[PDB]
Amino acid sequence: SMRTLLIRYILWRNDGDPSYYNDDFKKLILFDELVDDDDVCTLIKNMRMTLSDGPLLDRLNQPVNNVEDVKRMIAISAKVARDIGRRPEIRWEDSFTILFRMIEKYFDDLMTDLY
Amino acid sequence: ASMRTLLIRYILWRNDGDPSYYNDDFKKLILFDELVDDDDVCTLIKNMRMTLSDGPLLDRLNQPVNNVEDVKRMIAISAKVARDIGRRPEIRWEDSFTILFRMIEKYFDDLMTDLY
Repeated sequence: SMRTLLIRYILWRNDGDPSYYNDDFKKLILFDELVDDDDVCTLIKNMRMTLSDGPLLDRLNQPVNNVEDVKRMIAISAKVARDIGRRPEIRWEDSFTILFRMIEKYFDDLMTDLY
Repeated sequence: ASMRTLLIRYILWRNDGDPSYYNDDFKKLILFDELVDDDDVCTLIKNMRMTLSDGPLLDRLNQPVNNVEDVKRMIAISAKVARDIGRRPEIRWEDSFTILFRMIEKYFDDLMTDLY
């Protein structure tokens, strides 16, 4: 389940808790190269995020046409999740709804690329 | 501590049973399983009219959520339902967690008091 893997991965990028580290995350961390750290606060402002939002990727109005675009969206989710801080108000369910709507069609292409 | 992150991690682990995703943070949550009989679970699943692409749809159960003890039952139902529906990729966890957190978030403070 790419749903299960990606939820676990983003939540771990958010809290950085080493007791929730998993080897399954290693190939996902490599996608970080697709996003510059210095653009993160720009991506956050473009998604008009409040303190109670996770990544709201649909608000970037960037197309998802292929597996490379999925990797970028995962990378944006990871770095945003990283920089917004370990905060209880974050409505992760809304963030994952948006993410999976945008990328689920390419789950097949993603699993081929990972494995 | 985010009850959202703990509970997502906990239910996903009750769904796949993957021992590399076990965490000690789950021990106190496992004890809530006593609030739900294994024999009732298939009945709760049928009542929620769940398809293969549904996680727990707790709002369909017509059960009351008025205190922290009721939250513990809802978490326990989530766990045993997540357990019995199988490790299937089509499960729309985001919809399931939306319903769960809508139902229980107001009691997060009472929950964290009971856990700690």
